[PDB]
Amino acid sequence: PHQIILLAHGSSDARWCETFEKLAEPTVESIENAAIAYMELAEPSLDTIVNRAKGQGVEQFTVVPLFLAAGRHLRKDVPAMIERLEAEHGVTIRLAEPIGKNPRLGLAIRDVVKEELERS
Amino acid sequence: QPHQIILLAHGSSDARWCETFEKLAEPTVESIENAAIAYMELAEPSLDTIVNRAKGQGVEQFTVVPLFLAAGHLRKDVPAMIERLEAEHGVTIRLAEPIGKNPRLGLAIRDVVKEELERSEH
Repeated sequence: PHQIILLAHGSSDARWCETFEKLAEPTVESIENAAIAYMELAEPSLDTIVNRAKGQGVEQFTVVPLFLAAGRHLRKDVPAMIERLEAEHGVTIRLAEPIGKNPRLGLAIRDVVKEELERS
Repeated sequence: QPHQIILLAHGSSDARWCETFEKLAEPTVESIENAAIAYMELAEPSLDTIVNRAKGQGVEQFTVVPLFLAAGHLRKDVPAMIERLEAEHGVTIRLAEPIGKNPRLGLAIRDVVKEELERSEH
């Protein structure tokens, strides 16, 4: 049917990857077959997730970027990567906006701030 | 009593980048007293400008909340900036964990992913 993929900047720093794995955990636990993938440096790549899903019958995807913001390079490169994946694997991928554009993140930040004030 | 929150982002000359962070900060800065966004570099206001301003208004106690999903490098640079600002301005600045360490962010992300799934699967 359809699969949702959380796309993070990868890293060779194990601490970075562990932080993102925990960030993705509530989604991965809650939503059927949701997965995190990394643009570079860490496994799994988007290709890896897409190849595995396709083997299981999935040709429709939604990519949710786990980015607070996207600069000029990300704005060009992520959609180019999506087109490349679509063409290579013969699948359809909707690129959602980065999570940093969603008002829920601003609200979460306020909640975190309130927690930090209670500590301070 | 009174405690200044500084939401700390990387800056950029990229307008869209800075706009996104300003919007991320906006519910906090409009909803609670003595809260401001500052940028580590390349954009204003800098951390020094925010500290200088809160200090010029009598604020002596600060907490920096990094607007980062995960820390880099930035593990070294920010503590050294905080030590310098504390000495230069005679203030106390706590460095909080980056927002990405907070379980609240993982839940928010799930909530966004549910909205996107509905959008794609309806």
